[PDB]
Amino acid sequence: ESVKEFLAKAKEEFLKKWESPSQNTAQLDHFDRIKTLGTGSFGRVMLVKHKETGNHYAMKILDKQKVVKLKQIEHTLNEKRILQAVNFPFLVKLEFSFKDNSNLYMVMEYVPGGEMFSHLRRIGRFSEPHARFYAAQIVLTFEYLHSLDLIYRDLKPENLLIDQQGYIQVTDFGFAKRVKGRTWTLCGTPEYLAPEIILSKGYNKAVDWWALGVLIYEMAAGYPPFFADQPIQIYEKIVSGKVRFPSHFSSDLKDLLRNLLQVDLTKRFGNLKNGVNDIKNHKWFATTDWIAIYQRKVEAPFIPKFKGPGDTSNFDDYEEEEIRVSINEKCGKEFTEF
Ligand SMILES: NC[C@@H](C(=O)N/N=C/c1ccc(O)c(Br)c1)c1cccc(Cl)c1
Repeated sequence: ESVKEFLAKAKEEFLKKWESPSQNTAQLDHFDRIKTLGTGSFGRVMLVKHKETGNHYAMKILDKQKVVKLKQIEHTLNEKRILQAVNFPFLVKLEFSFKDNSNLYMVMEYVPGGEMFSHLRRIGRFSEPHARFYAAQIVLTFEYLHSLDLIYRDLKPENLLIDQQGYIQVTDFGFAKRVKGRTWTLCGTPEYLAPEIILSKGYNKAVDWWALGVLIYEMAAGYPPFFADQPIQIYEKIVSGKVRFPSHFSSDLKDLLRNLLQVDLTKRFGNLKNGVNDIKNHKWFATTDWIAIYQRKVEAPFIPKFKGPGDTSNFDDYEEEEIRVSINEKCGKEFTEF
């Protein structure tokens, strides 16, 4: 009943913000530009510093014209509307949002520890306890999101930041969507796509549980279970129902992975009558204190090294390009609700 009441309150609070989203809560000239932290085909993520408080933030800047051209309008509206409405210990917080003549802006908490992707590639692979610590946080985060009728749709190491306590902060909600029932958009990242996405089916939250299987495999092995030069070759492996496990994987890990990487979505853990409890009660998680993880009381396997809230040493170097704001409004109608 404790979990039920928790999720009931979580949904109440989410829906109130969902129905009345915040808008226009800062402006660009409140911030100093520090560094480019990431890029995409229609925007960039910057480290910025607020000029009055001195606080650092990560500012995602999306070019409205490129969002229109790449048919990402709905996805960008989803992203901001969801982010401003959610609240969970392992989700990055949206602090401000605004738009101008050219761009959309989401100003988020800055996590100086960097992406799990970098740490995993540096270390090689995580031990099972280390992978399990991160996996437990994703399980709880998906329990939360799915209870709000939200599908995340982009789980992968690049989207998981490691905070000062060594815990996960999920970011990059660009494909997240509120869905009752099924949805159809082809989106995600190839190595992490469930078979039903590849096969152009109507799909549901089970795709997130498939992606968790991919993530756990990748964390524990050091490479993803389905890999190839061309996406088509990846997709053939995904739909085949065949995966090879390293000998060092425990029996419990292999068993959990066969049930998450279940090609038949009607038999996949997380999508059965017992829902998330088939995962939480699996033997691989027998040592996990779910409440202690939620309360951030478990000592983390790994604390990223950084010097302070402005340190960027865990992020990569990108060309520093101008961020121009047109003298004239672009695509105003399309982004009215942002
Ligand atoms: N990796 C690529 C990704 C990215 O860099 N996201 N970073 C988010 C972030 C949030 C909060 C933070 O505290 C930190 Br630090 C980083 C991306 C880049 C450009 C456009 C788009 Cl749509 C997505």
